[PDB]
Amino acid sequence: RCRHQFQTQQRLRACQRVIRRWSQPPTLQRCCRQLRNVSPFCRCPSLRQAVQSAQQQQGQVGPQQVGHMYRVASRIPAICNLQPMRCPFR
Repeated sequence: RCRHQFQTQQRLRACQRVIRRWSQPPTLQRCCRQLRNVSPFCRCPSLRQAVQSAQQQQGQVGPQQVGHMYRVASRIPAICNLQPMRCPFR
């Protein structure tokens, strides 16, 4: 259950911070360690939850900005050399 892994690896708190960072230990290194601890099958699902979760920490976020948060997140597996490297977030 990807949901469990997300919660277990600190709801990818560091990736939340990276996703906020770019949508308007070093943080990225922590992100990639939290995400590595999630199973490959569950990384994109968990990044989805990180994006949702990062929305809470900041003001109301418009749908353009939210899409940008998803865009950032989708680049994180590849940045970290983590399979599956990309997330479509369909």
